[PDB]
Amino acid sequence: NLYFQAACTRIINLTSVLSLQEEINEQGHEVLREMLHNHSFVGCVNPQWALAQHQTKLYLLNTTKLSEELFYQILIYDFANFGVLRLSEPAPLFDLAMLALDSPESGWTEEDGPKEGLAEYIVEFLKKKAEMLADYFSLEIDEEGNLIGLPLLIDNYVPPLEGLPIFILRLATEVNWDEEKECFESLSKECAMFYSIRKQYISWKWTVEHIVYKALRSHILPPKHFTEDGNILQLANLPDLYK
Amino acid sequence: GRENLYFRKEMTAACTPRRRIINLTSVLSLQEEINEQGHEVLREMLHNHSFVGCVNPQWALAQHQTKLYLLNTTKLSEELFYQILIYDFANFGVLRLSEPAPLFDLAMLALDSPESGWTEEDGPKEGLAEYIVEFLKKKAEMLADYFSLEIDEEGNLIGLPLLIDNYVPPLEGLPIFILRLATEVNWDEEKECFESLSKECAMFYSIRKQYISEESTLSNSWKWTVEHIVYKALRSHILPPKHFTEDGNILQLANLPDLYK
Repeated sequence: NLYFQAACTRIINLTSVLSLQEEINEQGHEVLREMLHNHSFVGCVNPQWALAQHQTKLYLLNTTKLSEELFYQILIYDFANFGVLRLSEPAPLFDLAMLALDSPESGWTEEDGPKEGLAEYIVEFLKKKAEMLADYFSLEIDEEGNLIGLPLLIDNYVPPLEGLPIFILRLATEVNWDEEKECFESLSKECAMFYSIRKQYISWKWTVEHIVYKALRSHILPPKHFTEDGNILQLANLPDLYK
Repeated sequence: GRENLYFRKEMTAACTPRRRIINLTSVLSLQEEINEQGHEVLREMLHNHSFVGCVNPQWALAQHQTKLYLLNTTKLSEELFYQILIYDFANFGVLRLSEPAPLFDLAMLALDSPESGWTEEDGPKEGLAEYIVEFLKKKAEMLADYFSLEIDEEGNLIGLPLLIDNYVPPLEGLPIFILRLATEVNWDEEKECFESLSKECAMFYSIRKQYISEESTLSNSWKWTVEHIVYKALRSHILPPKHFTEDGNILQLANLPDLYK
């Protein structure tokens, strides 16, 4: 705590991460966990929605939010213990920030100030956070301000890289870099979203079924709100399925 | 007019060349009855569906526009194979069996299963099997002619109709089919013969879970066949009847109006 004064690849004493670990465990819905552990996968409707069967029930599942939640929990639980996913091509944080700023999801306006200057600031700001980012999150930025590494949260998974610019932006602009708990939480949340399957940034059917949904058998304590928020829907019951 | 022998319009659904015009009012009338019950909207849906996946051999999921549907593969393929039988009547290409199957051994296998309805009071199996063989031997000429169900002089089953391309029906169903062919078909009247025989063959060709295991090919790779052979054929060769909208075989499960990206 000085800094503040699952992929099949050290202990964390920090009371902030162990507290976030406890918060996940608390909302953990065991019957949903069982359903996901034992699902038989049916197919993807689109990148956002998948169909799965458990006993005689057919479920519609929000892959986007399920994978988001999955990666968030893996971030909190494998914290500081991540394998590294090397980028084949190093990506200048500057170009990434510019790609972010030149896109409508940035919400950039002239009141923000010129783009180049904001891009440069983002690079310098992220260079400062680099040691901590590489240490705890295996998010690797070198002294040239190139991104060279991302956490390998699960094996054989590369997050949709078209989401990389906006990830980089929100990492500087949306993360609470000032309070330890809100930092680790908001960072993991931003990273979770970047890793999540999101249709706008989308062979992917294969990854969803065999990589993402496989890890959903093991590495998620799904929250209780999933039974009511519309991320998991029972579409039908087939009583004679096993008859 | 009347049959007085035994009693794409140039192509089949299997993309084989036809051989002769269908001259019989019986089958023409059965064709009209299919056409009469046709539902253009279900048809459009099957034509333009995007397959999601099989739950098991009986049930699949597909989506069309923004709607997700649960579809009874068994009853859909049944109906598909029935319509092909009626339209391609006497014009089928032949699915040749890699090894001939003696009708006796098939009937015996059938009599040994509960689906046959055999009971101890019915008579010896061997005797019921022998009768079935001789009965089907007498129908062999008409069967090969009109339906491409081919039995040679020795009582071996040697060919089946190729209803759609690259599909082999679940052959574990063959014994009960042979039994029911002898037993459940109305052989007395022309129209009811052609109809009840097509119905029996359609059920034999239909995808039924009790005759499908994890190793089945049909050409869980039965899953590949269901998606790419059976449901592909469903895009073009079926006029789904209106009762499919109400009988529970086609159920809308969800609407995803913001599906697109």
